[PDB]
Amino acid sequence: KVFGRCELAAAMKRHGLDNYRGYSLGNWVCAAKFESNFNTQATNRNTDGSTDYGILQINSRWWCNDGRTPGSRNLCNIPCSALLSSDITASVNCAKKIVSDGNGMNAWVAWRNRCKGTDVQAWIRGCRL
Ligand SMILES: [Cl-]
Ligand SMILES: [Cl-]
Ligand SMILES: [Cl-]
Repeated sequence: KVFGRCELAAAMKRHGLDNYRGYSLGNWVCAAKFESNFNTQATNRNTDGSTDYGILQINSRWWCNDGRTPGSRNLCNIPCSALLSSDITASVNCAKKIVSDGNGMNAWVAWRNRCKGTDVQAWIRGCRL
């Protein structure tokens, strides 16, 4: 599913991501924009052999099981395929664990490089929320 910008903002808020660990909704929408362009089916293969999955490009090295990332963990206790669903519940619940892991949203390199320090409220501007 490719979400609309406001549609995704609303879904993230519904699932309790708004201001989670102090990160406003615009931060999460911005991260999703640059990780996946709002496409739940996004996948990307990393140089280390792990894969990133879903709207927030959650990585199989630590967070989910895909059966093909040697020496990896599955800390969210989910198949990586669950992160590709039109229903963002699994992605949101896993993101909550990731952002609580110590480095906040810096876990998402694209958030650090493209969202951090910017006017992230622009991402939810105009949205009925
Ligand atoms: Cl915001
Ligand atoms: Cl594996
Ligand atoms: Cl980047």
